[PDB]
Amino acid sequence: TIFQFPQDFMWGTATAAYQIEGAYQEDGRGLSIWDTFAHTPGKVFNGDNGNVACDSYHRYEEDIRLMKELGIRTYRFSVSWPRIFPNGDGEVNQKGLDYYHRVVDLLNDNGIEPFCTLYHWDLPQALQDAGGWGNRRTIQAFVQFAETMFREFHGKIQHWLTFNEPWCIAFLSNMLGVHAPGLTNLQTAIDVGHHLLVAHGLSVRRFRELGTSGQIGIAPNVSWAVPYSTSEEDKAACARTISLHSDWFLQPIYQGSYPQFLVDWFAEQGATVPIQDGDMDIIGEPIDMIGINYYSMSVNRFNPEAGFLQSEEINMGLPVTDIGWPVESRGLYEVLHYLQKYGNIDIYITENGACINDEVVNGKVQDDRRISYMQQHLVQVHRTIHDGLHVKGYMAWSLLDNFEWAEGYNMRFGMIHVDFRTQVRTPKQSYYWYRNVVSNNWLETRR
Amino acid sequence: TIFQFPQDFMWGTATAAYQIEGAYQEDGRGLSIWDTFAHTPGKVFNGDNGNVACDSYHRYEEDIRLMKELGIRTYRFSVSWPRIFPNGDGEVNQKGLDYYHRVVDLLNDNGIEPFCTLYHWDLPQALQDAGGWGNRRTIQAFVQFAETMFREFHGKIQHWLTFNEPWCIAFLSNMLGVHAPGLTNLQTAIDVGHHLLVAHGLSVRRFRELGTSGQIGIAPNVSWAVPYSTSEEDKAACARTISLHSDWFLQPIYQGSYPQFLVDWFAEQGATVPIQDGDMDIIGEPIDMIGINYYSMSVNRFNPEAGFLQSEEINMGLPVTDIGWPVESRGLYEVLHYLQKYGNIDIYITENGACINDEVVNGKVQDDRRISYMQQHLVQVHRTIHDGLHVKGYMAWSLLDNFEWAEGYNMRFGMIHVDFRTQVRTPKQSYYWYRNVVSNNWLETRR
Amino acid sequence: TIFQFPQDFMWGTATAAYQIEGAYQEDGRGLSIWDTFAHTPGKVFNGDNGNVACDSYHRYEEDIRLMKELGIRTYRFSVSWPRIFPNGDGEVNQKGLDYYHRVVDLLNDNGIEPFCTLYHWDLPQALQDAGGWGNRRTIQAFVQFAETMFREFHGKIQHWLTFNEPWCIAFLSNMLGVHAPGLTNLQTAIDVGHHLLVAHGLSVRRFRELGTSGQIGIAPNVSWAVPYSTSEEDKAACARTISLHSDWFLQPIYQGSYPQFLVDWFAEQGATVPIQDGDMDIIGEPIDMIGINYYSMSVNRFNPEAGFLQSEEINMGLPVTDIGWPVESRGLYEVLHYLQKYGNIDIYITENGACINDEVVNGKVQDDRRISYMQQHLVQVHRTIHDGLHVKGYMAWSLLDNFEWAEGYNMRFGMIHVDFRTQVRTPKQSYYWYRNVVSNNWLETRR
Amino acid sequence: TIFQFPQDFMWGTATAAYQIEGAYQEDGRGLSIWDTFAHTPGKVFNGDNGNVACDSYHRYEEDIRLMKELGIRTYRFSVSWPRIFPNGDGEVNQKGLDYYHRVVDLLNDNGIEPFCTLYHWDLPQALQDAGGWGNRRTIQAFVQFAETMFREFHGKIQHWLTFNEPWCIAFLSNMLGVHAPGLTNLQTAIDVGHHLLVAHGLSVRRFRELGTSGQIGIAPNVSWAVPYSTSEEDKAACARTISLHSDWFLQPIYQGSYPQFLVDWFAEQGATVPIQDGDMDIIGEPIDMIGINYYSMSVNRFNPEAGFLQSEEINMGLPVTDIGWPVESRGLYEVLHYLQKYGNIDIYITENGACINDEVVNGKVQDDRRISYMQQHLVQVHRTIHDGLHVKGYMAWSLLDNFEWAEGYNMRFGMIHVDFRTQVRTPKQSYYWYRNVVSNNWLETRR
Ligand SMILES: O=[N+]([O-])c1ccc(O[C@@H]2O[C@H](CO)[C@@H](O)[C@H](O)[C@H]2F)c([N+](=O)[O-])c1
Ligand SMILES: O=[N+]([O-])c1ccc(O[C@@H]2O[C@H](CO)[C@@H](O)[C@H](O)[C@H]2F)c([N+](=O)[O-])c1
Ligand SMILES: O=[N+]([O-])c1ccc(O[C@@H]2O[C@H](CO)[C@@H](O)[C@H](O)[C@H]2F)c([N+](=O)[O-])c1
Ligand SMILES: O=[N+]([O-])c1ccc(O[C@@H]2O[C@H](CO)[C@@H](O)[C@H](O)[C@H]2F)c([N+](=O)[O-])c1
Ligand SMILES: *[C@H]1O[C@H](CO)[C@@H](O)[C@H](O)[C@H]1F
Ligand SMILES: *[C@H]1O[C@H](CO)[C@@H](O)[C@H](O)[C@H]1F
Ligand SMILES: *[C@H]1O[C@H](CO)[C@@H](O)[C@H](O)[C@H]1F
Ligand SMILES: *[C@H]1O[C@H](CO)[C@@H](O)[C@H](O)[C@H]1F
Repeated sequence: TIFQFPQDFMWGTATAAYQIEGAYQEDGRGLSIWDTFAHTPGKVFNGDNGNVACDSYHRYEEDIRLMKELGIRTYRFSVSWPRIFPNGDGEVNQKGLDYYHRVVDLLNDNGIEPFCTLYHWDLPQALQDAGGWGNRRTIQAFVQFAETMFREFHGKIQHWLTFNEPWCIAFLSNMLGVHAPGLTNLQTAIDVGHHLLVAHGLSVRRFRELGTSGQIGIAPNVSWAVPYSTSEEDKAACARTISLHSDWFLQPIYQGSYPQFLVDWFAEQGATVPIQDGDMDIIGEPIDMIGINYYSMSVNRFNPEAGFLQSEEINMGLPVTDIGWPVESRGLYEVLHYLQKYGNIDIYITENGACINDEVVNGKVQDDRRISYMQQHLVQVHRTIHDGLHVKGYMAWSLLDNFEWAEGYNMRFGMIHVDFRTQVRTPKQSYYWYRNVVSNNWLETRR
Repeated sequence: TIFQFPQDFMWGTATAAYQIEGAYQEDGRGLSIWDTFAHTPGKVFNGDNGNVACDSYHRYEEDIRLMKELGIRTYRFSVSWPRIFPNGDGEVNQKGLDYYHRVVDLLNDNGIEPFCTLYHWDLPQALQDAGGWGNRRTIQAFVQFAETMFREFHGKIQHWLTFNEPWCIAFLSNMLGVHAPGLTNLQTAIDVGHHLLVAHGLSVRRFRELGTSGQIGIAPNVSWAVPYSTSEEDKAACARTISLHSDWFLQPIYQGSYPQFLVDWFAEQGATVPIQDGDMDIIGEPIDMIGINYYSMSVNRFNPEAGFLQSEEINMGLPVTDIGWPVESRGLYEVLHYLQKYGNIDIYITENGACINDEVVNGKVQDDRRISYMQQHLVQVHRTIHDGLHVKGYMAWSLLDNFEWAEGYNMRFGMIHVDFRTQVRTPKQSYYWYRNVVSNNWLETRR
Repeated sequence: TIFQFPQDFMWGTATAAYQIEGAYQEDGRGLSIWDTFAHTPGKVFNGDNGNVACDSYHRYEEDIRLMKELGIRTYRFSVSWPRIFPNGDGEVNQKGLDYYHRVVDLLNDNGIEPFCTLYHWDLPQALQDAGGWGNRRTIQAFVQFAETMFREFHGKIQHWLTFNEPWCIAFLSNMLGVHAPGLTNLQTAIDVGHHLLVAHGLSVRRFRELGTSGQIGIAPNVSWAVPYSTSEEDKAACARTISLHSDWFLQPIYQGSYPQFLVDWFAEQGATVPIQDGDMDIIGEPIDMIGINYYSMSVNRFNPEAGFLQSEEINMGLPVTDIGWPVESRGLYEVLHYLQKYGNIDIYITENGACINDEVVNGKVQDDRRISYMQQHLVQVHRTIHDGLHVKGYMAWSLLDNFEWAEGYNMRFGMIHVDFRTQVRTPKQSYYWYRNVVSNNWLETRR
Repeated sequence: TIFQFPQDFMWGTATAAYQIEGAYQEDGRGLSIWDTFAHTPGKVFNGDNGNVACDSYHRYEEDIRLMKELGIRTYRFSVSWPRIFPNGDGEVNQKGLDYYHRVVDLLNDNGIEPFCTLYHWDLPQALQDAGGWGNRRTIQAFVQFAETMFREFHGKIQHWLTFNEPWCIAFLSNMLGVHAPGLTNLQTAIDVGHHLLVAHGLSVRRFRELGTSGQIGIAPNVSWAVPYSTSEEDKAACARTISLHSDWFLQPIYQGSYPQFLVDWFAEQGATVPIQDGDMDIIGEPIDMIGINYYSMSVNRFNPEAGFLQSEEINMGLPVTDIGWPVESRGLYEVLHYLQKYGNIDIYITENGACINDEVVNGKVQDDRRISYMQQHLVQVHRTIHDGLHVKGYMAWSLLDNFEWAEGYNMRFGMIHVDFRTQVRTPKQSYYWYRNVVSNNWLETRR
């Protein structure tokens, strides 16, 4: 079947600073909570870390030349906060700013629109030392960071995102302890989530006050769970799973309150949202779009022993990618329609991709399963657009094989293979497949 | 995840006469419409036919020994009508009856319950010569065939099905011309469908009058289509696709009328159901269960040019089996719940399986994709039972690689590989996987 | 180096009933706790069980022909208690006795000395229903079982063992829950251990009173741990690890008391040995030899969080077999010298072998790592004999690939490969290597 | 298990001049006894020699760039005596000095601490012509060589070793004839050993008098033998084996006498140590640390026919590296504790590695057995540190595949593969494994 995309559909790829850049000590870069985390034995597989990574601090010109031949129109990347403010400090590091000017000017030179993520998880350790996100002073620190970027790159960047995946920053990181700073305390995860939201609202307010160029949003990762039974309990468990990812952050922003179930759920667990006067108004600051990050879908049932959400995922026997995630693309269609409760808002898919670990064989990377994955999910994108939803663009995750957080370098998401021994880039078969789709601006599924 | 099945859950496998038996001219067997069809150039791939097939006319003792070591409780097979009545004639062939007594006694000897399909597509050619199913005299001919079987095998067979897949017999065979007798006429397909239904009702009536042992039903193949858009037209197109397979046959049987939309749809195309006084009452004869035959699911949209149902299937990019069908097991869960409109009736899954063409390599058939397929679909079966639906059993399609109708021998569905050059059986890896599940009476999905 | 063994050194192989026999419901066999355990979802990998196994209930004549061409002098096997007393009942099953007469007469016919293990873990479920080993009535039940065997096979069997691996029966099974009946209660594991010992003493007493032919002992599995540090705590942790396997059972038998440290350790955990008047005298019944079961060695340190013995094993980086055990044969030499605290007693190595999962390739099983393993351990055997220790024989574990308890059939220990789909035996390369050693009665290590 | 190393633990790699440098005739280099030896038919396998080798005389900048990306803190190398004094002559060769200034300045430029071995076996042939090490005039010649180096490289080198492996220089070379100059005379081996020791003491005395920068020691290779029996004779044989490597050189240095047993043993063989007045005082000159060179461990027994030490090694069946040595890392732990008889002295492991002959395949060297070897031995290092022993650093043997003395180029020890046809370096998989360990400063053993 032929799937023709809109003329002005925005095709891109996405990375994050700590996952690709390397040069973790170079040019006065301070340490982030992820440096600290990855430098701690037992936290990241094999003790991998983002010292070096893809060395994109030095190799960005090649990366941009490769993405320019991909025929892509955006590039989503994030800013290393501790390159700009090494202690989250108000003491600016000009060399850090100079790096992003080099990147952004190259992008703009190549007709590729920067899509800037300000926060992709690298809180300066200095700020974490004071309580980092659980401390409201970090709010003010973020707003200065954001403001500095808005002022420096005014007119060079037209698409901004405050935070990438608040659910991970808050709950995966501070309740489940899986990501830096690796805490396991409900109240702290709720505190972090709330303060992210206030810092987000204040940054969007500053954006507006400054008259900064472009449009600004936030990029939640988005859950989809479907009940095993037709029971009310299984239905409830899926609602909790879905809502904590998206609604818990999106209902404040759009509708001015946290999801009351969940507030009630967490209250049963003795945790309350630290809401201060004025906070909810700040958080409801109008935004221009959202980014949605999507990989997977699950079938869940109520289980009292299944974690703090008491929602158990059933292994339905589906095939899985090389990191263990089932592929079921309908979940993207379902959650995009779900999110229309907030209106027909502008949505960019700011992360979608698969861990497929194929290496270079006879000079190429025959990653047919990544093509298959992307094909399936791009059909759903077309499908939602054709239902009239304002889905504006799609960013493949990831340009490059990179540091996959707690999995280290073992789990490859790139459309370009990186040999971490040599730093040699080898575009995979999915890169050429994707080059054709973005260039043609249509997709064909064939037998 | 562990999926524990009911204590009295009925595990089996399924074949059909013309697909396995061979000996097509032996012991006075008359020709069927499928002999004729497969003997016609251009109808079946490579000119394959069911002369010989798996030679199960001669090798049934081995087949039963193999299925007995599978640990199975039923075996679904069909009766070759032209072995019993070579001209559909009232002139019985005792040698034909003797074959099925040999099979049935062996099954019963082995503690394996016969599950008898009377009609699995092999209408005597003699009857087709007079109009075959479009001629009401074929109704009377079928009822005598059914009656003969009820009388002969009374007390040896406790599970009966009148017809396997009426949609195929009627629409695939007489509208789309794909299966014998290969006609392309809407009115004839509707005539055939109606007369099958009357012949079904009359046979169930005779069953009851005779006091034959056991329970009797009918085994539709079951469609599931889900709309591409949220549009009313796409929704309509899926409704037509779903209903022609199941409702068109099941609404007469259960509720006493054909689906009125569809009646109206076909009337626009100038075809009317040849309903005679008393017909609908006959068809509404109470039955004890149904068999459901399921493989696949589709995403459809309205398309004026997409065949007589104007319903186009979208290639969504899903992986497909070796015959080209996508695997999406949720469709089984969905259609089973759909069918509850007729009440919580007893349902056996009387056909589910995958075309996976792996051959013997180092003495085994490493058909991991067939295991994967079956795993997925057995989860859904468990899922519906746990929703309280009366799903009573599951028959894997197929015991043996066999004659796959218009595809010939090219398309292998068996859990046991058959080398058609030698007739050597080699149980595939899925056979041993299935032996464990049926024996344990639980399934585990693992990473 | 050449290693010449004593003229009268006893070479053999070893199996256990539930691991090889199959026919779990045949001839009135009752269910054991391992039938129950393996039939419980989640207990054994893949839901494997010992229904069928190697089908040695039917195929014992082939097995004996194969072991007879191995040139072996003993065969260690165990008696399925529930074949003899299906409810542990006093109601004898003659068909069960007849099986072991068939096996034993064949062995004796072939000049192969039976080495009979009475208890290799298959307690009748009927007895477990009353508390099984935690209930002193099971003591009396075992003594009748033992007595029945002594009386029936008097003069046909000259080597007897009461219990195989008391540590597993007691602590692995009732404290760690890993083996049937899968309990996790210190007091119950101590109760079980104590009652095994009383049942052992009473059986040896009956043996003597009856004048039964031959010699009788018990076959502990034997731990060896060596401390990571030179610290007193690490030394203590290794002492606990070593002593619970051997001394906890051997000090009662030889010296008339339980190891006082350990008694004190378990008392801190609120568990006491249920010692009744007369018990310790019973347990100290003189025995003729012991069997030692050995696989592996560990380097341990004190760790408060490392289980009920607070003894942590360090992964020292050694290569491991396919079940994950490091090979360090010196541990056999060390523990044999350790056990001289009980005097220079007669010791048979009644189990030593490796899980090496090589399959049949070009008609053979090239299990070089199993040869390597056995070579290393047979050097140590020679080494202890040459130090003057009365090590009398060696039984390779196992004749056949078999049901490896909680690992199921996945973990192969056999010197003969069994295809569980066909039951075809294929002697591995280690079988022919071993045939040469036992026949020559010397070993050569070569570069 | 995680094994965290001390913050200031010194990671390195090690080479020797004649094994890597090549340019054997360049820049006025005189011939050494190893040039002569390797140029003699029958002495070195295949007639390989150290003309050319790794050509590190020319390629040192690449080697240093590679070791700098390894993240290493030291580099142990040796000085070619005949580059500096071609006839061992007092006539200095400035071009020879200039080479080591180029190397050392590059190392220092790269933040890599030189660890200088003065004598790694390349005695000028001119000196051997006069009796070479058996002649006391060679003592004086060495002290001038050492003094020249101390004076030239003062302040550029902070770690010095006088002699690498005195046991090899003396006994392997002059008793067993295996290494240059290939003599077989006990008295000459004892003479050589004694004179090495005097030359060592005098050089350390000069070091002190000059006020040279850094610390100075000597680097014995270290034997470990464990007795086959518990017999006094086997115990004696192991004591001789252990002591001739270490104690025979270390007891003079630390305690002021040769091991009296051994003195007595050699006296029975008619050889006496040529001790002159003042000699033992000279040899007892205080040193700052020792280097320990370790590969392997053995199980030995007394055998009258087993060489001049009458100590036979038993092939215990252990797997071996590609040069034929068994790997048993506990020997490192054992001998380090053994050496505490001299006090808790500072010990660097100045050579540990494995001959693993894997070549480049698909662009990499998959030397998993070298990683396994190093893993095992680094656990023991951690283990001794944690026992409180002052083990200060670890140098992998070897940076590069090189000339392995009598084995020639056939036996590869490198962490970087060298194609001797092209001189192309290819870092092996162990190089990247090691880069991670040294950089993280911890090791993890995993299943
Ligand atoms: O420059 N400033 O003085 C300043 C102060 C507080 C600022 O922000 C304030 O920071 C507090 C924590 O210190 C938070 O509790 C308040 O919610 C936030 F409005 C900002 N800002 O966000 O733009 C700026
Ligand atoms: O034996 N008979 O005389 C006889 C006749 C008509 C019979 O059946 C009749 O057959 C007609 C066609 O010939 C159909 O039109 C009728 O619907 C059917 F009742 C049956 N029967 O179905 O049992 C039996
Ligand atoms: O036949 N009998 O009457 C009989 C009774 C108790 C017997 O044994 C007794 O059994 C008791 C449990 O019922 C245990 O508490 C005693 O320790 C045991 F001596 C035996 N026996 O072991 O030979 C035989
Ligand atoms: O420069 N010198 O005149 C000189 C002489 C002898 C020297 O050393 C002497 O050499 C003798 C052999 O010629 C040895 O027998 C003596 O043991 C050694 F002290 C040294 N030195 O070692 O520094 C220097
Ligand atoms: C979205 O998911 C990918 C894959 O897990 C991560 O690598 C990104 O950092 C995250 F934003
Ligand atoms: C159900 O489907 C299978 C596969 O197409 C056919 O072979 C059977 O005959 C049909 F009843
Ligand atoms: C000794 O160990 C082996 C291997 O785990 C088991 O299979 C035997 O049953 C046990 F007695
Ligand atoms: C230590 O051993 C290695 C391997 O045999 C040699 O190559 C070195 O030169 C020696 F110092």
